[PDB]
Amino acid sequence: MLKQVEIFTDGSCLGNPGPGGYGAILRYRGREKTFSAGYTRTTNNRMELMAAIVALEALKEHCEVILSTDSQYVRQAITQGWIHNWKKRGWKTADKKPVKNVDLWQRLDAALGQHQIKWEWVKGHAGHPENERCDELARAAAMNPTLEDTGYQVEV
Repeated sequence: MLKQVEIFTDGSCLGNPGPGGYGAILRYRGREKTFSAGYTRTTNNRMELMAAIVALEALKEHCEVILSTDSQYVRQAITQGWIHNWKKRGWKTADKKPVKNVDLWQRLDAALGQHQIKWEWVKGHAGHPENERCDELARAAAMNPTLEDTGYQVEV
């Protein structure tokens, strides 16, 4: 009832780097909206991040969110406060080089600022139906890609 919009996300690739896809589920006022897209060439990390972003950027109202994901990459960054680090030094590293996937981190941070979120880190699909499903969606879009991941940069 007095319920938080619920978001579940998953992203992956067939070969890293290679065609990749995402799957996200948004669950609010009795309704549930899924999203999924395939990318001709990207990385796992990128897809993991992109599912969270697309999901959140879809909320048109200040929500209270519970975001469940098995992503090691987002867990790493959140739990370790990397976004707060980066932000303070203008999104650059030691090197004075732009942070990796800065395009996506900016996007996420921008979404973090509007909502109240609670991260739920999941391990394995057992007892986690919606994550399993996001997985299927992701692997499915990854096969019939239709988008370019413009932010995807060879170099490193």
